[PDB]
Amino acid sequence: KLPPGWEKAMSRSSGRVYYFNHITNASQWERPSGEPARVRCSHLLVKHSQSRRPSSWRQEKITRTKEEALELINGYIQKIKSGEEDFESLASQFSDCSSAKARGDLGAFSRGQMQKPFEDASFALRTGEMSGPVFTDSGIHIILRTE
Ligand SMILES: OCc1ccc2nsnc2c1
Ligand SMILES: OCc1ccc2nsnc2c1
Repeated sequence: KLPPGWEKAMSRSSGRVYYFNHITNASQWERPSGEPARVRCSHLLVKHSQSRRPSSWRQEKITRTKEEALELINGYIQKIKSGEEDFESLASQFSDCSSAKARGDLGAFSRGQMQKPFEDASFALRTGEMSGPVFTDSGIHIILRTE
């Protein structure tokens, strides 16, 4: 009926239906449109105190909580979806991954090289699509599939 991992849902404030993808954690109002060896993604990582390495080029000692980290991710997603800010601009300034220097880009990759929730989401995104918050041992990700 619907593409991989999508379900119908109802907005709690509106009452109108919307669509949600439990693999990528994306949500939209529109019924989603319509697998390759490799995909190409960029991402924005917000680490927290339980990240595998609680440190980054932005902070020698990352001390925020997972909940605080999720709030930061949600903020960026709002600004990206509203158009006030571009994904590349926010990655470049705020991602705790060193890939921030490259506007968040990671290159292309196959299944089995990335952490699994990141890989599942990356491969479930269509080209040009953004994910919701995705959780890994590194922290909370916003993923943009570019190829
Ligand atoms: O940390 C992994 C990673 C991957 C791609 C990059 N481009 S620039 N810095 C990078 C870092
Ligand atoms: O996965 C580690 C990694 C991968 C690609 C890179 N380009 S430049 N720095 C990098 C680091």
